[PDB]
Amino acid sequence: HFDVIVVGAGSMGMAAGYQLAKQGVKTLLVDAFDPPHTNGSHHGDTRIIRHAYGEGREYVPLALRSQELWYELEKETHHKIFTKTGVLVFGPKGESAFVAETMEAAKEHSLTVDLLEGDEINKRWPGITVPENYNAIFEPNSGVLFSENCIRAYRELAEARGAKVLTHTRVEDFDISPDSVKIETANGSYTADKLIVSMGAWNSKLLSKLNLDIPLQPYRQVVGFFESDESKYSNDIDFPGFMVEVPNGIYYGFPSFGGCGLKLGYHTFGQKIDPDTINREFGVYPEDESNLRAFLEEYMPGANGELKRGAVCMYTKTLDEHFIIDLHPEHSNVVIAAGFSGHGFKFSSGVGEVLSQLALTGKTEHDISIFSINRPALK
Ligand SMILES: *Cc1cc2c(cc1C)nc1c(=O)[nH]c(=O)nc-1n2C[C@H](O)[C@H](O)[C@H](O)COP(=O)(O)OP(=O)(O)OC[C@H]1O[C@@H](n2cnc3c(N)ncnc32)[C@H](O)[C@@H]1O
Ligand code: PRO
Ligand code: PRO
Ligand SMILES: [Cl-]
Repeated sequence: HFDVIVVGAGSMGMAAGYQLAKQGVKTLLVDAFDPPHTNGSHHGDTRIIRHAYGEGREYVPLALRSQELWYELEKETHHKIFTKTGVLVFGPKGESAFVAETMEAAKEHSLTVDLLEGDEINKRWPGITVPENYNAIFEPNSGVLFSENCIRAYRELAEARGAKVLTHTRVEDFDISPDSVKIETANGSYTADKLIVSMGAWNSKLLSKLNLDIPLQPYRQVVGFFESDESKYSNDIDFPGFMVEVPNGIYYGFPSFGGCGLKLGYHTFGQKIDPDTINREFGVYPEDESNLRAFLEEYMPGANGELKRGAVCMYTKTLDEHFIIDLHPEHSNVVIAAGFSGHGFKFSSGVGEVLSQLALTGKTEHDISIFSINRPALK
């Protein structure tokens, strides 16, 4: 028996477990694998954190809280957590809602940003070649998280404080009562007062076992690392992280760290998949490499060398691409964290705090109604 069980000890679940353990709550975390791992949504080494938020100005306080928590984690562990690369956002002037909302978000929250146009972009960051009609907003104080190290650090800190992590154990079913929760696995059954459910892409398959019917679609999302001109694209010469809008969608990427090569993903396209049958080999579809080189040859031509490494990862999308962070509508002793829609990792520190509050008290300090499980746009 525990105070709290966390099912899925990944990005959100491990952060929640640390928050609980820190408060002396007796916590069990259960995971299908041994986090961090390459079967979920957290691998590929690096994750962008932005504060000025093109998906919506209402995420900014959560972003800023999460950033402060990431600096706190850096101080507590020997693992590397965060590098302040800055984040460049650009797109054609007048033709990117994402860029426009990034700019509005920065204004509304008085964030520190630089605004640039056309050739100014290419001049400031050798290696970038945008058309003259593009504009940009650069956020100097955001950057890059080392996501596998984040999970490892939270795990080690939680375990030192008495959290138990049961690895390689799939939760197969749930039994919820008014006064207790139970999970069923092939390695045994466990009970607690409260449950947090954070199974990433598997939320789309297993939330039905809690009598929930929520549209959730897992997507197969690849990234690649490319041999690059290190005099232009290295973190050592202040090449930024980036998230940009071009006519054919949104691309994102990372400077080369220690010669790993520039890393690139295509955000707005992926294959609809089931997490149990996804093909986790990079390059099995022509789109995997070709969509990436299409961007590199046009906008970052010195980073379009040999493919050094590929990875395959999953998003879990809601209809509105906003998260789900709430109590179960029928069971106040069950907390749901789902649907992070390809943009949740940067918030995992702050979400851990929210989940711990919801589990312990049934409430949170600030409104999180944008992530309500009851909202119309979910259905
Ligand atoms: C895939 C991806 C995502 C991504 C990104 C690039 C790629 C290629 N870039 C990002 C970026 O730069 N910045 C950012 O803020 N987010 C970015 N993302 C998205 C982000 O990585 C995800 O939103 C986030 O990782 C989601 O976290 P969540 O905690 O929901 O998912 P998870 O880490 O995969 O953890 C789920 C765990 O649950 C376990 N599991 C699943 N089923 C079970 C059962 N039945 N029993 C027990 N455990 C279970 C999994 O094993 C996993 O550990
Ligand atoms: O495919 C998609 O993105 C949406 C998300 C939930 C269900 N369908
Ligand atoms: O959430 C982010 O910042 C990155 C860029 C789009 C995909 N994930
Ligand atoms: Cl996701």
